[PDB]
Amino acid sequence: PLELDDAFMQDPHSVYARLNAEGSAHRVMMPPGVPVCGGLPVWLITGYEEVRSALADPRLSTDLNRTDRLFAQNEPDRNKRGAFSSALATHMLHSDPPDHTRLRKLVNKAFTSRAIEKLRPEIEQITGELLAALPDEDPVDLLDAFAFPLPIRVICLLLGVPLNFKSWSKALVSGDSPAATAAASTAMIEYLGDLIERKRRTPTDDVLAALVSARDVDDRLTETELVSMAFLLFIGGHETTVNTLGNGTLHLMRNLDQWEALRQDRSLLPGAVEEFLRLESPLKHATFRCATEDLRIGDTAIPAGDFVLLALASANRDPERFGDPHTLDVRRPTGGHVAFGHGIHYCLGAPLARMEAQVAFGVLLDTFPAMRLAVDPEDMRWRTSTLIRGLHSLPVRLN
Ligand code: HEM
Ligand SMILES: CC1=CC[C@H]2O[C@]1(C)O[C@H]([C@H](C)/C=C(C)/C=C/C(O)=C1/C(=O)C=NC1=O)[C@H]2C
Repeated sequence: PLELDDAFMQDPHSVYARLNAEGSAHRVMMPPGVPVCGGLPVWLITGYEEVRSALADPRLSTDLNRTDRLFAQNEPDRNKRGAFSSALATHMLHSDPPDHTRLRKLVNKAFTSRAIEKLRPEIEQITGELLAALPDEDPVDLLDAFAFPLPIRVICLLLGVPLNFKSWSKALVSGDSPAATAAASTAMIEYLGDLIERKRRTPTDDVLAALVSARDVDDRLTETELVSMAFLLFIGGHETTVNTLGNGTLHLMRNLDQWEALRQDRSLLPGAVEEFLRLESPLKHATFRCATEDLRIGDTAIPAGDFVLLALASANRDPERFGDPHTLDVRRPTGGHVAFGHGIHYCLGAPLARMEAQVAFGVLLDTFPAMRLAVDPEDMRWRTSTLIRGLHSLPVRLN
């Protein structure tokens, strides 16, 4: 079992190309000090065809009950597993089809492509304020000033929350210590419980309140599932979109001609966003899946009960599927990326994220069109996360 080091967190693509050149399935381990999944042997899947097939393979399950066996090797206590604690992870993504359907139906109509379009005025409003609210300095740290607040402000609008989230999701996704993520985990179930009582005591009109009604009036939901669904909607949408803005901006700042070509022609913005998603996927990996029977990935047999990690970044930079996979081309044919997954678990917030990215980048080209990176591209570091691909900071100069 190959042990993955920090150098993998910094250039995972180089490791994937190495591994994919030899095969499609490789037994790996995350460093021992990764807070929850550290030291746990899994199969890393490299390769578009193999990753895209594996995502929708009926023999690979995301069930929390099945993945319990993986996490129990580190922490037997089901509620001490971070964002994989049962009080927070018992949602649609960690369920199989009979219950996945029910859970997704509670909220699918509110994340529809048509539904999300109605929010364009509010999102544009928030984007304009956020970039007007920050200082005028040589380094701005666009990640913390702009990239983090935008999705959480939008998500809070959809789930009824007025104006701590940034630090919490950072501890969950990229925690310094197991204690740091365990601390954030406890604080989240505490906060989510308080928020649910706030909805019961004073009913309102939003997704969260509608979810509370579905639990009490209609019994469509369980109490654990209700809390976990709130967590999934809250955290699930936040870390993803911030790194899209961050990862896309970095790559744009490294290829200024493509950045200006966007400023010149805005019709390329939708396709450019998908190219950011392909090149630097906010999630390098999908959730852990369990093999419910023996199956063969590539040329290697995966025994029943083993656990599998799908490298979405590896699939999105596979030369058999994408030409010049490591080069940013905003004019590249669009479609085919697996940044949102594939199969029944295809991201429900995909329409919302796409609109968020389009508005934020479009304003960023209108305002501060001459902004540039404040450091050398190579001194930028990436955070330590099993699934997330995001930067520690993104200093820029605007003028
Ligand atoms: C750049 C933005 C985003 C990316 C790259 C992304 C990525 C993904 C991926 C790859 C999956 C499937 C994981 C797997 O199959 O193992 C997924 C599922 C999911 N995502 Fe996202 N996501 C993004 C934004 C959002 C947002 C904004 C929300 C909500 C506000 C959201 C909520 C969800 C939910 C609920 C699921 C589970 C769907 C299901 O189980 O049917 N995501 N996401
Ligand atoms: C794969 C996922 C797809 C959809 C949602 O749900 C998963 C689990 O993720 C996402 C959030 C951002 C949460 C993450 C990445 C939680 C990470 C986590 O629990 C970690 C550790 O404990 C140590 N490294 C980690 O990355 C979120 C979009």
